[PDB]
Amino acid sequence: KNVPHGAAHIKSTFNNTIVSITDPQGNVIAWASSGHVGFKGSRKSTPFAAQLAAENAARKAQEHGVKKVDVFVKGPGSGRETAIRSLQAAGLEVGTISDVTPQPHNGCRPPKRRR
RNA sequence: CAGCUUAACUGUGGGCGUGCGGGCGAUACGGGCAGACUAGAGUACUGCAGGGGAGACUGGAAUUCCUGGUGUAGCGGUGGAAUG
Repeated sequence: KNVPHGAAHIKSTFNNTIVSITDPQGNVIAWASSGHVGFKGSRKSTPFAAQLAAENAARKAQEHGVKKVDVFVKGPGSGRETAIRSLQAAGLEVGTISDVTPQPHNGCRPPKRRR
């Protein structure tokens, strides 16, 4: 309902860019993905899709009263910084950035190498 | 060398018979026997490094799953998609 300070969790993969604006406790109040802002397939992986996703989630959060946001970015992607700029432009102001990508300690064998 | 005319062939004598057995010598090398030595080898002492190995216990990250909140419509995935 009212959350002045929030957290923007950004999962930017090689196939999408999901953005979840949450309270600092982690309860989501808004989110947006490329598919939600009207994309499909491989265009979801573009930075522009992340621009729009971040913009839409930021607007839905502004509706709830979110001004300062701390970012928690994860995933290689290409629309990370694009989403940062989008949040900065969609009315919010970013306080802190953090690469929270999972770094396993050599556990859980990955999938095989693509040929 | 000699003789059948020559040669082949034949004969005579020597050498060969690459060895073996006896005898008599030599003893450098190998070997045997009897010893000696420490430069090899191994032991001892002091130190040192090391994911060497085995057993037991145990740690955190991460994935997955479960449960519960928030949370809503897509996620995932590809060269692009579709199954899902």
